Amino acid sequence: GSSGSSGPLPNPEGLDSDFLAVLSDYPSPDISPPIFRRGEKLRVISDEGGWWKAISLSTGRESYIPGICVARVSGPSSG
Repeated sequence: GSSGSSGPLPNPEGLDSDFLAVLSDYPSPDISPPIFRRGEKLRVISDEGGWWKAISLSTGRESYIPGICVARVSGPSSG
């Protein structure tokens, strides 16, 4: 039972990160299981040319998907 200790949050609590909304679940159900279902929001972890790394704020799965498969989110509407 790891004891450890609770410290400060990782979030930059100042600079917002780039989010990418899954335009279409990927990969396809014919090649592999989709790590980020459509409509799912993901946080931009790293940018590598046309392909970047992101993680789902719902499941917390780290995977690499093509920007085309996702959409650069700007912000909410109802608040």
